[PDB]
Amino acid sequence: MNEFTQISGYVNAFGSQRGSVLTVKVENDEGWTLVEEDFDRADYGSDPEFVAEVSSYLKRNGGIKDLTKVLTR
Repeated sequence: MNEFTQISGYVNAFGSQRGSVLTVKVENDEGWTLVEEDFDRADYGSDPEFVAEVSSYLKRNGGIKDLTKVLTR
């Protein structure tokens, strides 16, 4: 059911979907998932909210946009 899929436009972030709720993780160049979050759409009031908040969260948590930066805040 759950299947991590690499997110287009991030260093190595994967969004594994699991029945409405999405697992949005961020991996470094080291292949290590630096942080990982799960977001169920029942938390939000809209899908756009969700997709915005979701990819923006992993972004703010470790997801570097297409550029791949080994930084780690």
